[PDB]
Amino acid sequence: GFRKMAFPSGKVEGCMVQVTCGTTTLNGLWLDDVVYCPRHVICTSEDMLNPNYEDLLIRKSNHNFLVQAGNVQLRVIGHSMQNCVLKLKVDTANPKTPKYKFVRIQPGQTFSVLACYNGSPSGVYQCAMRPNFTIKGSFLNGSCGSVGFNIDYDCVSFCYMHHMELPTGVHAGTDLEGNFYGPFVDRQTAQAAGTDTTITVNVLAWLYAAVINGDRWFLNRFTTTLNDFNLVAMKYNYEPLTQDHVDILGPLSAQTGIAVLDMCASLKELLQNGMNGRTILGSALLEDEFTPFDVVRQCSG
Amino acid sequence: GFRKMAFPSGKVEGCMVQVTCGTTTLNGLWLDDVVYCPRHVICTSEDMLNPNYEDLLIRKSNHNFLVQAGNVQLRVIGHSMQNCVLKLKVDTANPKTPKYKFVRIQPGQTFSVLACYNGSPSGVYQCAMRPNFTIKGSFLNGSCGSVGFNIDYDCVSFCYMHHMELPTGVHAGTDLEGNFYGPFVDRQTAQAAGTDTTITVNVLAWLYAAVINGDRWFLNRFTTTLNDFNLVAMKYNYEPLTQDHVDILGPLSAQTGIAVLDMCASLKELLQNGMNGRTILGSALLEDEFTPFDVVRQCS
Ligand SMILES: *[C@@H](O)[C@H](C[C@@H]1CCNC1=O)NC(=O)[C@H](CC(C)C)NC(=O)OCC(C)(C)Oc1cccc(F)c1
Repeated sequence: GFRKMAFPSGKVEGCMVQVTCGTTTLNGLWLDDVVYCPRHVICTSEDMLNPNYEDLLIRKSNHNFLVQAGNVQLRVIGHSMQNCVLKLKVDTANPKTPKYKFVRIQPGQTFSVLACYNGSPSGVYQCAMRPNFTIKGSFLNGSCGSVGFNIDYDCVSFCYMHHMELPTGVHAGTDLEGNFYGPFVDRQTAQAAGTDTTITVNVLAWLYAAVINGDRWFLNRFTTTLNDFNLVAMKYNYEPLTQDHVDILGPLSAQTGIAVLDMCASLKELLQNGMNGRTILGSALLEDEFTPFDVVRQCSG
Repeated sequence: GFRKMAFPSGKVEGCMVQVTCGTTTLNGLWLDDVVYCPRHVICTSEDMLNPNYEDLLIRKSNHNFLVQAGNVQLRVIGHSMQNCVLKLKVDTANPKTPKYKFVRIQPGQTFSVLACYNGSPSGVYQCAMRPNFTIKGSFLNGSCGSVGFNIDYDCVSFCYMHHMELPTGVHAGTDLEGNFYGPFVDRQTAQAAGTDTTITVNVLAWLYAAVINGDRWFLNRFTTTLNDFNLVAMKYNYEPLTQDHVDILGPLSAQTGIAVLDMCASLKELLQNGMNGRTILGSALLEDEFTPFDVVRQCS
């Protein structure tokens, strides 16, 4: 009884618009009198090979941007490039603008993606920022400008805008100031994300979710120290566990009466021994896209 | 590159309200001037062992029902029971009422769940109605009255409202007329869902999703017959495959140039041989909560 869960998307649906420029169309994020979208909307197909964005944007004028909010065209009255995102000022402020902010997330953190096409939402799902600054998403052509987000209190925290796919099938994009996550560039060339690693603190969170849900075959008598556990995790390309990670997991430990280091001994066993064909929360693998926060939010409402 | 994906939840968020009767509080669904919620909101803790709902409801009047859409208190002017759901007529039509219908989904079909607590949405995810009429959700106390739904065009089809958990951890509830999916009753007694079965057509659809996403290690040079494949499906508690299933899968067979019966052969072998430790779309198991429809809509 523990699912991958996304935040309600309603506050965000009313921010999505359609942005066209030439024959390239993608999604924009309409907040106040500004629409944010990926700058590569100004590229033809030839340009994407090795674009000079400054030069390409000079040749553009306000009226080359067809922005549609539903059955309504909005008039573009300005434009700037901020790193890899375009900001088209518009003559209408979005009445559906929520309380919001822009954040740059840390690797290991999760967020919800509102996948859109032609400015219309099709679906929402939960993602993690991988340690190598990619996300394993579900993105097709036209999905660029779709945004990732958290909701905390009344406040929408925008943290991602989608730009590209990499040869491994994973995805890359920017924060809402246009700075990529990771070493990527918005040009059409094969690019390497580097070795991904497993988010150890999230796997321990998911094991606590498993215990909280009456699924505890993997517990043992033993224990370990942070040092000895990291000796093992390195071998399997797990992020090393800090003490801050132990204190993050404190509340989950409190709810289960299982000390973090005791749980680490259980994970050490699972990595060295494998699942043996058993399952954990209906999964035949170890799951690393739940933060401790996500587990608390779900397991206590 | 293929994820479980829920519909956008905005049209439904604006329908969720808080229903209180006594000390019991759960969620209701506000459409036009009617709030729908589970009838066990009128139960105390004692009553839940074996309630006489007709008798329990007599003792209630309109003013025993507190309804709040956010901070807005709605005044209840009428109450009726329809099967296992209460309808509270209220003095205000919901300005955010979407285009909606009520439908009763078939097993093997999927829908999105807007999990709510105290009339406020906390999250959304995708579910399937299992063959044994249960769903594998994430519901805690206070989650009753949360609804499951599909969106086609601008039209919200409401198909589920949540009522209870079974001892196995799976979940049971009603359509929006209050008729349970499955043999269940809204009383706090042990209740059996019976042997679950695997939604064969959905597994085939997911294997097609896999091939569309560059993952074909499981394909083979063998083939098989409908009748031959089903002999093996019985063994493993799989719904049998009809030719309707074959035709529903027609669009996916096209897109990949793999014939359904060839895929049935690859599936037969996975059932017989196992996954040999490998994976398909990042799962070490066979997934059966994607309809052919879901796979199409995602991959195109
Ligand atoms: C909605 O508010 C809750 C949700 C329930 C609580 C835990 N997880 C859930 O999904 N529903 C209930 O409290 C019902 C109300 C009755 C009038 C049906 N009770 C309930 O779900 O009890 C669950 C347990 C304790 C397992 O008992 C039952 C109840 C019904 C059938 C069973 F097989 C077992």
